[PDB]
Amino acid sequence: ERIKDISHRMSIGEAKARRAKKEMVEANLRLVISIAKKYTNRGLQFLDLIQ
DNA sequence: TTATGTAATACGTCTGTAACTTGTTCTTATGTCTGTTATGTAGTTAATATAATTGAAGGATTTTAAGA
Repeated sequence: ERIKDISHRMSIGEAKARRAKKEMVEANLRLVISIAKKYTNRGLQFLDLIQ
């Protein structure tokens, strides 16, 4: 019982944290493309820079 | 006739050359270990900033799939 409860608490905490981080990065995607706009035509394509 | 003594001659042979072989001894080239320096990798930085990009151009015909 104890290990099951610990596992459930771990899982819910990690899921919450992952969801929050995913929301944050999905927000800042635009800042990514903005900054990566400035380093094109240097041997790497635009989308590699974005990634 | 026959002993004798010189002489040609053929065969051993003693010694001088040379081949086969090893000791060993010295020299050198190489492989390896170790110490030091340069190279290669990696992590971090906290005013704020939040949908590219650059061209490119008078083509003339066929055949074959999608759309209706």
